Amino acid sequence: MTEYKLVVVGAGGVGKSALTIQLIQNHFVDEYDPTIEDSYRKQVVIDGETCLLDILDTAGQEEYSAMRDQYMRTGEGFLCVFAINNTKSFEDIHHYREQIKRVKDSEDVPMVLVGNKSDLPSRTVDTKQAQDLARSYGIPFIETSAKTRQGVDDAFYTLVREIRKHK
Ligand SMILES: Nc1nc2c(ncn2[C@@H]2O[C@H](COP(=O)(O)OP(=O)(O)O)[C@@H](O)[C@H]2O)c(=O)[nH]1
Ligand SMILES: *S(=O)(=O)c1cccc(S(=O)(=O)Nc2cccnn2)c1
Ligand SMILES: [Mg+2]
Repeated sequence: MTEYKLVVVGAGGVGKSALTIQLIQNHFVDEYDPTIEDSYRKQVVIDGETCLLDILDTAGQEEYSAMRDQYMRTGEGFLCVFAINNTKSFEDIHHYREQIKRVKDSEDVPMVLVGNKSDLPSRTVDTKQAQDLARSYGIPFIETSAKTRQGVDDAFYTLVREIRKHK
């Protein structure tokens, strides 16, 4: 079975841990220490093939650490996550893409833009705004809720399929 190295990046609070745990463990977690960086593992079937997902869930104080840097260099695709109710997190997306672009030294990096917390009504970022950003980056945009599981499989599996095609 093929193995895929996925990295989840984005501002503190957007739901990187909730998304990852929802994928891996099938639970919504609403109190997960924001300072914990961890790797997660799950065997999944994608398009009929058993896959092994290894997923790095990132914490803010690790951003410029050497060990992060090793994960980023070996990571094969990246979820860039913001929260649709937090404009600052959407403003931040360029920063995280720019860091990926630098470490990968590539314009050809599998990536998905993720608008999380789509179950919350107090929206501040339009889908059109995110789809325009995603278009400018050459990447897909996927709406997710780690709470309801909307789009969670789609976001991670879409990233895998990009990696698969890339390889
Ligand atoms: N309503 C809602 N809350 C979420 C969602 N994802 C994360 N959260 C909440 O937002 C807060 C931050 O989540 P967390 O996963 O720690 O964000 P991280 O800092 O990016 O890991 C937590 O209180 C979560 O319960 C979501 O899809 N919907
Ligand atoms: S870490 O402890 O070095 C670690 C833990 C689990 C898996 C892996 S890896 O799959 O070898 N690399 C990797 C890169 C990016 C995202 N996830 N895993 C390393
Ligand atoms: Mg977290």
